[PDB]
Amino acid sequence: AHAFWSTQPVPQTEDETEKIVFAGPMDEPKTVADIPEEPYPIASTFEWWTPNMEAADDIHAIYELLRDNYVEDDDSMFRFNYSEEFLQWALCPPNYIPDWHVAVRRKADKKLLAFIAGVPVTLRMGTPKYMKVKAQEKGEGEEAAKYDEPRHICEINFLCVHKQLREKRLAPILIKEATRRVNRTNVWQAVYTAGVLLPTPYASGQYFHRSLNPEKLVEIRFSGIPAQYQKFQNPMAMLKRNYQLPSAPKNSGLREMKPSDVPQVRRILMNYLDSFDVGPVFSDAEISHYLLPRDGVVFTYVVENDKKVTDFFSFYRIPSTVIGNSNYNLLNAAYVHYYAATSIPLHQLILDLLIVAHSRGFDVCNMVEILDNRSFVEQLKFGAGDGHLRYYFYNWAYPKIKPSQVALVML
Ligand SMILES: CCCCCCCCCCCCCC(=O)SCCNC(=O)CCNC(=O)[C@H](O)C(C)(C)COP(=O)(O)OP(=O)(O)OC[C@H]1O[C@@H](n2cnc3c(N)ncnc32)[C@H](O)[C@@H]1OP(=O)(O)O
Ligand SMILES: COc1cc(C)c(S(=O)(=O)Nc2c(C)nn(C)c2C)c(C)c1C
Ligand SMILES: [Cl-]
Repeated sequence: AHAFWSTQPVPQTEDETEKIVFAGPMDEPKTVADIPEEPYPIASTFEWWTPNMEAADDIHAIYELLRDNYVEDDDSMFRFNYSEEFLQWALCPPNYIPDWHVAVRRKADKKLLAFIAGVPVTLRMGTPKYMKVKAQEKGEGEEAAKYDEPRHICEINFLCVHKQLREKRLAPILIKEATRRVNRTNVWQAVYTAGVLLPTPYASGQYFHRSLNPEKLVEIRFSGIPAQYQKFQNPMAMLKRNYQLPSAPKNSGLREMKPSDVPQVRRILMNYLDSFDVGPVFSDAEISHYLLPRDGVVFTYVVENDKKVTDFFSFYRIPSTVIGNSNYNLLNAAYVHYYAATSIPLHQLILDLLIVAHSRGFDVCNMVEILDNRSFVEQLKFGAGDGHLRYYFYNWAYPKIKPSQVALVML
């Protein structure tokens, strides 16, 4: 039972979301005028802060909080170490609302103690296709199509409470205050993801990993050596040999994206994302922001043939701190970002992703089984990991769907 989430406009059980048929809001309809103008009360020792994301030193304070207190694996072996440049890129997309970046500071020292961020996203989130089918069958097509237009909502990420402050009910307060700031801007839904089960996910996808540096991965215990490797003479040379990759990409006419590619990439991406039930809609400016190369952050390649961009792929970097091994500071992980293929098989496109990631020193390539990520798992030698990313809506009834019907990539 959930003293906080039970008070919120989300489905409360698997049993409620396995019943839902149509997309739509949960709450009573409200107005900005209904929403308190004063920030939510907190204890007298703390204060609310809006970081300025163009201030290197505010970014840095958030960076440090996340470095020491953000997402750990279950065995406390790894913790994310999102870089400052990554934080600026993720928190400041085009038309971001600074007010949606919410932090609790200690009044005395101004030590940052908690954070949560919302950025705007235009998301298609109407009734899924299979349910629209049933609706037609039933004469209920208009109810099913009512919320088909892409909606300008809020994407939540980087919720983090300082280690010393955990289990003190501060996360609910951060969430209420973020909710308030967003509703004050006339946005009523949010989308978020988590590694944990909360009430209640509309989708759930398993993690997959592709070793680029297996020796390092085994040393830090990201990876195991399978038993079958023991009935070999030299376990580690076999492993290295098995995951080896070309040093140079195989698709002729692969190069990094440039600003002039923006409209074609937008067009091929939007055509592809259109086939999923849940997915974002991006403008030219959002295609430039989210996909143009920035060093250490996001890496994006196109296939151009005959002055036409026919294929692209992208990945982004999140290094993780290796907590208990002292020979290594970091796991250097590449995360599959958006892509589209029209001219070659997806596995052929994504092999070049692995090749590039490896040649630029990444240790592993990670992804969740959304988009068409399942289609290249076996041929590219990805193995399932033990985590799941669950996808959630705030104030939005949504039927259960498969993760291969989700086209939103979380940072
Ligand atoms: C219209 C706009 C809407 C805007 C808002 C949209 C919703 C946004 C929702 C947030 C989207 C975040 C997306 C991401 O960033 S997911 C990544 C979350 N961050 C981390 O895991 C970093 C490491 N962990 C921590 O910093 C803390 O443990 C956190 C902050 C996670 C919990 O802090 P703490 O451990 O000190 O606990 P508490 O006593 O203060 O609070 C206990 C309550 O918190 C509920 N809890 C636990 N984990 C999560 C979680 N990941 N999402 C939502 N709720 C969570 C829990 O069930 C309990 O509620 P209830 O069971 O009593 O009911
Ligand atoms: C969002 O949730 C997850 C994210 C990742 C990235 C993974 S993971 O790749 O499988 N492992 C991992 C690494 C390399 N760093 N961190 C901080 C974690 C959790 C897992 C298991 C979960 C549950
Ligand atoms: Cl992630």
